[PDB]
Amino acid sequence: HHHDITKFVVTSREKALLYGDYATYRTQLSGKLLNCRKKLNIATKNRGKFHPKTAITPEQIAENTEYVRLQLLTAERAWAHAMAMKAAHSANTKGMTGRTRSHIVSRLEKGARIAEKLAQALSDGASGASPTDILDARAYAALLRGAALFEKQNWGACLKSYAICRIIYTALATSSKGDIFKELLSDTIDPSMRFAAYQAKIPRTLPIATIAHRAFEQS
Amino acid sequence: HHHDITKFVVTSREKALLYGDYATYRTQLSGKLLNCRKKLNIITPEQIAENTEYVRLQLLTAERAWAHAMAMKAAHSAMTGRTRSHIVSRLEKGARIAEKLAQALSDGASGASPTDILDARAYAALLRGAALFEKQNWGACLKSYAICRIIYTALATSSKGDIFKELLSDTIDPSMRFAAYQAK
Amino acid sequence: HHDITKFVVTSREKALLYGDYATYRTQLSGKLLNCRKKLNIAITPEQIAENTEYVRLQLLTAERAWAHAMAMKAAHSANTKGMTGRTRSHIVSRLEKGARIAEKLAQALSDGASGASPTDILDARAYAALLRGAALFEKQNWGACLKSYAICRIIYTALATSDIFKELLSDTIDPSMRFAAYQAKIPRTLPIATIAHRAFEQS
Amino acid sequence: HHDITKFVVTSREKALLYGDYATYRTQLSGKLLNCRKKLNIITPEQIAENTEYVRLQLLTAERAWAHAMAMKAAHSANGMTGRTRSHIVSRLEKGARIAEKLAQALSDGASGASPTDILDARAYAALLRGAALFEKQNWGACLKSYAICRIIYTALATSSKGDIFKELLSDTIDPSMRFAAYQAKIRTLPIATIA
Repeated sequence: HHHDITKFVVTSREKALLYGDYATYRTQLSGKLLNCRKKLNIATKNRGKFHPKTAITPEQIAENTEYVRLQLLTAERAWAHAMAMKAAHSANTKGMTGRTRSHIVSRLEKGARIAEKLAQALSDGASGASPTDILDARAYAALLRGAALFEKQNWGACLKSYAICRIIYTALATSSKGDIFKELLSDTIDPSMRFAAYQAKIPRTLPIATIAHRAFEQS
Repeated sequence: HHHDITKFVVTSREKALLYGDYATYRTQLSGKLLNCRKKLNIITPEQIAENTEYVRLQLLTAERAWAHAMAMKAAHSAMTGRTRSHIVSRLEKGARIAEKLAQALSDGASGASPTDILDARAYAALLRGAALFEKQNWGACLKSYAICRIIYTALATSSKGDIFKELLSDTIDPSMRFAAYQAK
Repeated sequence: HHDITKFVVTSREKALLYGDYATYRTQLSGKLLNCRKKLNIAITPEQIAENTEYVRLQLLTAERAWAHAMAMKAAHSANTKGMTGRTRSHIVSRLEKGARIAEKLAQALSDGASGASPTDILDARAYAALLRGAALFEKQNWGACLKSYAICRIIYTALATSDIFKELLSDTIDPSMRFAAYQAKIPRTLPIATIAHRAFEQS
Repeated sequence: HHDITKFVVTSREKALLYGDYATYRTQLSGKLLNCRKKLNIITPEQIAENTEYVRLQLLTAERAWAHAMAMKAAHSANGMTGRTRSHIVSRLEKGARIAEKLAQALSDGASGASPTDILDARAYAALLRGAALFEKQNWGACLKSYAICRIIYTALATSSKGDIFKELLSDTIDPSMRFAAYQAKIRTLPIATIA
């Protein structure tokens, strides 16, 4: 009926982080990914290569929504792996090798690619997806792509992605009061953007009248 | 169901400028606007939930402001600063009206879908960019056109929107490139 | 005339090019000592009218308090452990001392028949706001720190257009206000259209 | 010394003493005439050359201001139509632009202007801009402009220990900012229904 993509994603993250961490999530996801492939009668150990595994199609999404679930779990697992390494090196990057950063970025970029293909399949080909689902998918894809460029420290490009998902999410929140979308905007999108904008020195011109009015507002 | 704000606007403009101009468009809008008030027997999210016509009332008004500014702008293609100011006042009027519609469609339990919420928001940014561009405030105008250009391109891909493309080609892109150029 | 910030910015650029805050504090103490003998050893407007060294005395004193805080911070920055709250507190105390001295110099410069130029009265106030921002910034009171930096940024940008004020704005004041504003979450409302436009223009 | 805010605040006290914005507007057109005559046979070099170029710009901004104030006064008997509000705002914006362009010229292009002039010009332009946004009912934008001039004027107060700036803050800037802040304040009318 409704794919509820980011609701599915935020839920899983919330599930694993209740009594656990990113290491926990990743395990949980690996189990669910496994059960998912069996339901779709898809190989768990790739050894009858009659086709290129993993190319999602609009007709397959329409046929079975589990094909969407497969993609989310796949993308979310790379995210977990990336967040887990980042967590290990939670002491300043000086602990963390430029190598580890590369692997962290690889994971996220992979998760982005998977989510991006999911959004594109959902969008055009009469997947049966509602316009809300198409927008939702795309925000999620923008979200992961934002995380990837943010970790690569490519501040401008990352701001482009986050701007797309924030705009869409702000709309989706407001339609639902987004008790899940507001948390996602509030806890992830907004803080990332503020940081990246700071790093990028965006805006170039210091808003000094804003600052003057607000600074003096406290008194 | 969808309000289809920009579709309506883009549609009304094509039709009205086919054998007429911005001045004829403005008059036609006042006629349609009058009928609209009668239906409403005379904006808040609850009013929008009750009757879709309140939304139409708001679009016609914004477009009329826009129509008027385009008409003076066309008339004075050589302009005096008082005249330029008047053109700007009206575009700003349209933006203010469209921006209020975007806010009412968004926050409340208007029943407005997220597509309509985005659409209203893009339209408001469109009018606002137009006002700032006429005001020659290039930097500010680039911010508004950036927003709606993001939204419209997003809405095109999601909703089967070969309708935004004219609006991009003839209004958004040239303004952005021109305004950005002027800001060096 | 009095050249307050001109004097101070001069000293900082020179000593930190070929040294650090520890050397600066030392170099200052040499200058402070020489200054006191000429002065026969709370500032008053009349003393300033009498001799410009009373003003120089205040600069050296304020600047020395400042160098002390930085050298302290620099020394415990390279100790790998986060410095003790005791150590953070001393650093702020030292800055607040420099601010208090600078503020009192400005106040003395303002009301009394000090003989001070209008430009000089302004320069002193900016300098006092600068040291005060520095103190509040170190104290992590971002909002309070911003009021102060606002005052001196406004004043200093006027003094620039009339090559060192520009450096002072560029290298110390602007980057400090961006940080304090980030930390303070000012503006409250995220500038999404400004960001959206600039993100695509840059790439 | 250009003494801009001083010149302006002085001119307003006088013309409004037993007169109004309409008389002021006429008088300014009178002054504007005398000024144009002298300079016939804005840029920083023009300001360096002759101080009257500054006077020409001031009179013009003040004339834009007086005009808006006159239209506003006519309607002080009662809700003003949006159409009229719009026209008032155009004149105020025109004055702000002139005042702002004056400030930009005074700063950079070696106009010869002292730092006190530069600040004063910056405050005055901000005063006019604040006036406009206040009338356009954009309360937030208006609070930012008035905040600038609140800071500048307090610094300039310290420069003279209260000639006119303490008053100007007391009589105009503070009251407007309190007012404008109220307008932005957005409460629920009392009701029995369950939250």
